[PDB]
Amino acid sequence: SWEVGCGAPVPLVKCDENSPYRTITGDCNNRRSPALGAANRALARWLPAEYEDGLALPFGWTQRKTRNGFRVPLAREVSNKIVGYLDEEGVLDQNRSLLFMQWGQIVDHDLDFAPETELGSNEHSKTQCEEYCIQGDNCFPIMFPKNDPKLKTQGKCMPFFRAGFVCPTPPYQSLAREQINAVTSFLDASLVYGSEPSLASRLRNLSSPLGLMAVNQEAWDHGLAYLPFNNKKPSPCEFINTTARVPCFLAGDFRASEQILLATAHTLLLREHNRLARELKKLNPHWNGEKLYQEARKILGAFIQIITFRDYLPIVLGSEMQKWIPPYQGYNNSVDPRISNVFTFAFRFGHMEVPSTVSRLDENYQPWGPEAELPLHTLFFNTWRIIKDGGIDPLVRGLLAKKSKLMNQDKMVTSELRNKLFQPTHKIHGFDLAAINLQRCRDHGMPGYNSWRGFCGLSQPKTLKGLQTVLKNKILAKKLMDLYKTPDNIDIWIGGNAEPMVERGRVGPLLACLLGRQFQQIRDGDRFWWENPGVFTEKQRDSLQKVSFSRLICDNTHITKVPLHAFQANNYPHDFVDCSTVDKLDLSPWASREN
Ligand code: HEM
Ligand SMILES: *[C@@H]1O[C@H](CO)[C@@H](O[C@@H]2O[C@H](CO)[C@@H](O)[C@H](O)[C@H]2NC(C)=O)[C@H](O)[C@H]1NC(C)=O
Ligand SMILES: *[C@@H]1O[C@H](CO)[C@@H](O[C@@H]2O[C@H](CO)[C@@H](O)[C@H](O)[C@H]2NC(C)=O)[C@H](O)[C@H]1NC(C)=O
Ligand SMILES: *[C@@H]1O[C@H](CO)[C@@H](O)[C@H](O)[C@H]1NC(C)=O
Ligand SMILES: *[C@@H]1O[C@H](CO)[C@@H](O)[C@H](O)[C@H]1NC(C)=O
Ligand SMILES: O=C1O[C@H]([C@@H](O)CO)C(O)=C1O
Ligand SMILES: [Ca+2]
Repeated sequence: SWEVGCGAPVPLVKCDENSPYRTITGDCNNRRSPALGAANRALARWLPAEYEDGLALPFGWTQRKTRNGFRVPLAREVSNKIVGYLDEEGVLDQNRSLLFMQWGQIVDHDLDFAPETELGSNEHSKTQCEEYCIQGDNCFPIMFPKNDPKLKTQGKCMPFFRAGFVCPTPPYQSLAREQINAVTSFLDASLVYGSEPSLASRLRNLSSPLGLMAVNQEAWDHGLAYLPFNNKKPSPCEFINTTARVPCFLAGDFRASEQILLATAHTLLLREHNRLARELKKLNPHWNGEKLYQEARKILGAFIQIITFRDYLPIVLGSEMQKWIPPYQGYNNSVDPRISNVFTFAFRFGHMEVPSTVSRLDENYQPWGPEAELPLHTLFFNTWRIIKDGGIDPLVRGLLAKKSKLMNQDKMVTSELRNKLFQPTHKIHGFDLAAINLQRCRDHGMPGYNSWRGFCGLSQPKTLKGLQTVLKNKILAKKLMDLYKTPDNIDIWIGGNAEPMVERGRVGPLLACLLGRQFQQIRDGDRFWWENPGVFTEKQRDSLQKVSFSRLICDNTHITKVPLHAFQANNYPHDFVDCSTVDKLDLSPWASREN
């Protein structure tokens, strides 16, 4: 009965019908429907949005009004009373290297992004949010509770601006607000090449038709490449250190410089792209720039896919892996390949895997220099510590030698992220990723915790006793009940993350289900999934199956020693073997002697 289209974001979709490369927009993956999985469209709704007023406004927006008869606790309150902790000893994951946490972020940014909106940009109605803290249109501030310490030092609130939505940038009285996903839904490496043709292009090297991605000009890393600097000012990276004056990096995904280890991962990837273009050229001089750039991009996307589905999802979904991602039966166009709104919140389980420090290690994996270990918070949008303090080898060593933080019901998000988050357009290292996650759950009109348990076919606790049984925690349940008066009111981000982990996984039932389904739809609905018969040849596919995060490092850093399995906890020198011994990526199946 209802509509096919509404939406400001429908630019020309002219599909090149038998092309052998995905678009940069994600468009034309699906021929039955061109737009699916494309960048710049509304996130899919697995369940109808749930807003205070059924359309656009978030729960907690109007003070008088309730949710299921009760007030929604302030985001920062929930964060203070449930999310935080002070003791970092004993929080590290004994089976998960720090790369486990990082990859999850790399994959997350390849799949989905719902950036804040600006209509009062360049105008202090935006900093009117931080300063005066008045709720208004897209300014929806995170107000501090009564005993909050930050009240004494940071004002009445933490500024927060609502996510972009379809069809307009301001008014909404006719249909339920759907937020926008600005990147492509396919595990396609869009964080390396962009999701927009405009950016996709600015990143490439058009000077030499070698198929190289444009590298940094002002600095080099022991010869190896750095991403170009986003010559945008003012720059947040410059801001954390106006003496160092080192801008943020320019990448396919606008978030790359958020934290130093993410920027580190982007670098290995850009590096891998140029290493691929080179060996391909040596192997095919007849091949042109577009051909080199496209076949490399195709290879890198295949690499992100294999590592994710073969090395990363099994140990996140443990026992549930099979229940949700069974054998790849082949490409199926009838599958919705879009990212659901809830997944962007569910994937955040990663915020509880981030540890409070980052280490730089030397060739002997030992604290590198006097300040070897730094507090995570000093590294937000910190590019100077890479350029003027060691390169990425020390950080890559740390990612492998160190561990991820383990999710812990009593110790959920480190204060580096809960009290010390640095946000752009703000000057302070005083934000809260958890309070933010919760204000955003609401901003996106997310339905409560039980609707999602119901959705996944799980029990819906209606009492305190019911929750303790589900969370297998008496104390967490009491606090949650004391705050959300009903399990029905619990925000999905915190409810999903409070559940005990499934065996040989790292997220609980509700999350294994929500995550599991998305990644299945991600694989099954991609015409260009690397093992969809016809996108690569077996000689090619059989060469792909060899890839290891290990190899990526050996080929892109100066580091001799790497573990077999990069995601499990590994200790040097015992679990560390020789780069010379790890299987390499044999690109011969890509040699085309047809001139
Ligand atoms: C030090 C590590 C990390 C930092 C500093 C960080 C910071 C942030 C910030 C500031 C946001 C936006 C919050 C909002 O306003 O909605 C965000 C969003 C998000 N983060 Fe993280 N993050 C980190 C690691 C991770 C990891 C390890 C994962 C997953 C395994 C993850 C998954 C997500 C997702 C899904 C979003 C929402 C993306 C969207 O807009 O669709 N993050 N992160
Ligand atoms: C495109 O790649 C070429 C190298 O393949 C780069 O061109 C060079 O700039 C260096 C400065 O270090 C000079 O030695 C030469 O002028 C160029 N070298 C070669 C081999 O041509 C160029 O940096 C790349 N373009 C961009 C935008 O990054
Ligand atoms: C901002 O960055 C500058 C430069 O990156 C940092 O300065 C260096 O740190 C100490 C100074 O005592 C020296 O050991 C280094 O050799 C300096 N590097 C250079 C290139 O001069 C400084 O630490 C940063 N400042 C702040 C406030 O974050
Ligand atoms: C760590 O996890 C891996 C797979 O993720 C598993 O095979 C292994 O048993 C675990 N190691 C230990 C020591 O428990
Ligand atoms: C293709 O996808 C749709 C929805 O996931 C489903 O109806 C169908 O069973 C799938 N195809 C096969 C062959 O299983
Ligand atoms: O991963 C994140 O970091 C950025 C941001 O803090 C820098 O643009 C953001 O919004 C994300 O989704
Ligand atoms: Ca993508």
